[PDB]
Amino acid sequence: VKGKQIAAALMLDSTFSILQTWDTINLNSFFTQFEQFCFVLQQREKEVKRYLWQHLKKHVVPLPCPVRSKLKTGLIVLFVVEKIELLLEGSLDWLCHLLTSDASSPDEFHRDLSHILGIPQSWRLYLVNLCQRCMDTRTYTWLGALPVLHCCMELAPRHKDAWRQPEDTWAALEGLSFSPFREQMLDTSSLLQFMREKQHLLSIDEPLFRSWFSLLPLSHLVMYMENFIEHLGRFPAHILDCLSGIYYRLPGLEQVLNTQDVQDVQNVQNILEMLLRLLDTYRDKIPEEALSPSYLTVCLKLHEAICSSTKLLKFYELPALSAEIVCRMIRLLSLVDSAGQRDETGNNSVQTVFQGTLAATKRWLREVFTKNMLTSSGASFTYVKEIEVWRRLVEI
Repeated sequence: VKGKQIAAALMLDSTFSILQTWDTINLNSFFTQFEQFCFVLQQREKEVKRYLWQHLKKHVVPLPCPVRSKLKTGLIVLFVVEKIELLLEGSLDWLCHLLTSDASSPDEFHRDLSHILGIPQSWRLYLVNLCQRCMDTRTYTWLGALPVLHCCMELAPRHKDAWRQPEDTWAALEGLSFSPFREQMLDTSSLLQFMREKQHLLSIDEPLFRSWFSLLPLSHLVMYMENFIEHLGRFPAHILDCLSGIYYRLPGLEQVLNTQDVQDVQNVQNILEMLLRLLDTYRDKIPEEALSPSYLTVCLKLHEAICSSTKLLKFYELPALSAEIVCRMIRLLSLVDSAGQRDETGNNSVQTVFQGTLAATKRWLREVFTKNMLTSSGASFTYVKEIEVWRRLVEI
């Protein structure tokens, strides 16, 4: 037993000594020797776990050697752990930091790995397993490990009809158990600050911001959108997807909109106001090809969901803000439907969306205004806010 363990340690030392390079033939040979390794041991586990973690602590402490690319030592370690099915159960922070790529250029981002394509292994399974462990450890380091997931996940775009597809295939988190972990960990300021110094990581991975918006800090989603407002400025195509995320929050909105609490409703209110600001201020720099006759349905559904739970009169600002948001993207999609890209998909998915918006607004108005506007005397208005609500609604 002990002799076998020392032999294993020697083999690990030899692999560490030779994986020094990774160009063309300095990884696959040791991969097919790890295959033999796994083939040997297949013919009181706490001590075994301690010894393997000692091995990891001894072969990763040189990089807290020409092995400098952390994003390859991470893959080697995770393959060793998850292929011999001897799970590492210690500081996931070290390994996750190893997968945290510091790439700053797209070509540099590619060549930083440049070899995950040459290895046709099931890296996706182990990546999903480490994400599951990131649930179970109540940590947030996987954010820096999100790009490497996008390195191995299917690097495929959308069909531009994003509102049809589910959230899992939208956020590039398919298979992984999505959003069971953030329940009652309201101390999300730690992970927010963890993002706050990773605008460099945001500038290298396009779907990374979309995924970060796809996580579920319901009450904390309001500050995130303006935190990296400069990231929105440099990349004026991720604001649209923001609404997509809010679309995927449509049920939860009803939940909070079924509470009618002043602060809980105010969260949705300033969320809508700030989304309006990031839409109107960034109108010119929106890519034309990013626009499609599919976000109009997103706004229609969001507006109809908003004007189906605000069963009061004091919350007349939410339907008005939803109408303003939908109006902003109808006027934005006008520059695509009419100017340049003349199509039959305009005009009609646009008349339908306008009709739906107006019908939802009038239905809300009927559902709030139950009594007459004159209170049996003809002097005062029964609703103190009625004229103000009318003035707000007709001037969108």
